[PDB]
Amino acid sequence: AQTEQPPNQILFLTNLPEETNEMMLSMLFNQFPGFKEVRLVPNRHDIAFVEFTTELQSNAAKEALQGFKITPTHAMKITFAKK
Repeated sequence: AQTEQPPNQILFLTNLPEETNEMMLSMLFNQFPGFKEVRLVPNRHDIAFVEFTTELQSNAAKEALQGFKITPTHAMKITFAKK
């Protein structure tokens, strides 16, 4: 289940395509100069995690891609993950 926090350098993502892949989210988020990596769930794909350098750049990427259609019916939900 999703949660929220003050800004954190790791994000949890939901409402993704049932076919999302590491390459897709890397291609999307690596545009921001704070990206590090992603972790799909290669048995669901409709949720993922994304990892960044700094909490502020993570927040900027969240603001930028919340509601982003990865595909026409899969508006990327984004939430702060925890560590």
